[PDB]
Amino acid sequence: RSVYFCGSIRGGREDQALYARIVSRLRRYGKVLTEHVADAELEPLGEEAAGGDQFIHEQNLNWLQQADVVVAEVTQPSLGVGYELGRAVALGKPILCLFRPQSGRVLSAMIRGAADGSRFQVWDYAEGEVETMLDRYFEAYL
Amino acid sequence: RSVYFCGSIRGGREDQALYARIVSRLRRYGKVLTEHVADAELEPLGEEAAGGDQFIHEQNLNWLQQADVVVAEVTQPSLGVGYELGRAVALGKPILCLFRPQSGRVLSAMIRGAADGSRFQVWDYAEGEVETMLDRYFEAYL
Ligand SMILES: O=P(O)(O)OC[C@H]1O[C@@H](n2cnc3c(-c4ccc5ccccc5c4)ncnc32)[C@H](O)[C@@H]1O
Ligand SMILES: O=P(O)(O)OC[C@H]1O[C@@H](n2cnc3c(-c4ccc5ccccc5c4)ncnc32)[C@H](O)[C@@H]1O
Repeated sequence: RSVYFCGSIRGGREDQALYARIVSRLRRYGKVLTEHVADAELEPLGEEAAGGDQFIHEQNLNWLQQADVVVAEVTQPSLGVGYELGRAVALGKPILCLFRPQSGRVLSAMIRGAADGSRFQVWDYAEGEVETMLDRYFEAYL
Repeated sequence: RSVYFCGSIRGGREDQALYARIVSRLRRYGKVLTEHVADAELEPLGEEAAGGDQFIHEQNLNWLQQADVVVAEVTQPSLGVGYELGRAVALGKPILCLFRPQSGRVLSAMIRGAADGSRFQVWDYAEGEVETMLDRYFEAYL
């Protein structure tokens, strides 16, 4: 029922439209707890949220614990995304990472190297394929 | 005795000289398990290590478990650094994050928000202060 979606925010918003596409597809497979990550309206570098980073942190950890599945778009380097994956691994959550090699980047060894091909999966994709990728995973997931 | 140092690699090498300064100072407080992170010679985007990301991942997790203290320079956004901090938090390691506001960046809410001011600390510093910062922490640490 519950999906935790991770994507870069203060690591930068370059991929925001992709996060929106990902979140949209995910809604047919479950409740997306993190949907705000995909919001085009959200741009930071303000410093707001009025509850502070502490509130953000605690609220997210609560959602991460509820999550049946964790999905991360790992193309844009982000401390927050890495942290969430680290916490998720320790919680024993099934995890799907999606990476775009077409970005010219090489994915982090700690992310790529964390993959077992089962409970932690990393999929390389081309931008137009992302729905199919999500479809494969979640159909298989049953 | 044992310090795990985290710094960006595939997130980018901009701060490499700082990592070297940090690692150098840390050696008087203990064995630095991760010292290679500070190496100027290390530049990636190759894709090497010949043992693969899996080997890198497992070797680092072994070191992280041995570590008495985790120190991270969090100024440059990195998935790997975030991941290491996430794993370290779950292992209950004391943690010191160092951040430079002079970089113009705003630090990740998940990192800043993870801080309790005791077992997880985040210190803002100016580049010339980093030795003093490390000194404060480790003297206090006894
Ligand atoms: O910011 P990053 O790139 O280090 O990490 C992004 C990841 O960490 C989580 N995260 C990071 N910043 C978040 C925020 C956030 C950040 C900055 C803000 C600034 C102004 C107003 C609201 C804000 C909310 N809200 C919710 N989750 C967040 C999030 O789930 C995402 O997956
Ligand atoms: O690469 P990032 O920025 O996502 O994460 C950097 C963090 O994650 C760890 N880490 C990341 N890449 C690492 C490597 C590594 C990466 C790429 C390489 C390429 C060619 C040859 C050797 C390599 C070694 N070795 C050891 N630790 C690494 C490291 O401890 C550091 O703190």
